[PDB]
Amino acid sequence: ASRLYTLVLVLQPQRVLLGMKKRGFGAGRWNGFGGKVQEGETIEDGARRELQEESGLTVDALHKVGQIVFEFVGEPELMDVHVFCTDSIQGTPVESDEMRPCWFQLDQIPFKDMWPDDSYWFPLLLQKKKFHGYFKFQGQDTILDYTLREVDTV
Ligand SMILES: CSc1nc2ncnc(N)c2[nH]1
Repeated sequence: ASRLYTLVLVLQPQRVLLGMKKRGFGAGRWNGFGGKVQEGETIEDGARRELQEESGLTVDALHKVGQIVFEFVGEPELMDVHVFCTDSIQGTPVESDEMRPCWFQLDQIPFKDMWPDDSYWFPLLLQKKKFHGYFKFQGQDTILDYTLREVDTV
């Protein structure tokens, strides 16, 4: 009972693109781009598709940087999230129905208005380390348990 999702971070040398989620799950937080993988597409295709849909951007290349499993108390399906990052964007980001994009300098990442797991694994992403994580949440605000480690192969 796991379900595949994607998370894409646009990471340039001095800044990162995040999206203010307007509707639904994680609304009011600055999020990476992504969502559910569909039937008939690879995990990487799903990542490119969601990034395009949410921000208008396409990219030259995506790099797999991590995998995180989320469990929510009361929810039968685990979320199995494949995390990608990219520097090679094509186009300029624009607002979608779902998300309002905005750049943040790496020393002004708005951690207090992000999912609380981001405080744990973002540093690993910023150091170009590959990682495996697990987070158990109670609702959207409380982490009950977690594990996190560096890997060679994502
Ligand atoms: C579902 S738990 C979760 N953590 C996240 N961090 C950053 N961006 C997201 N969309 C995230 N979702």
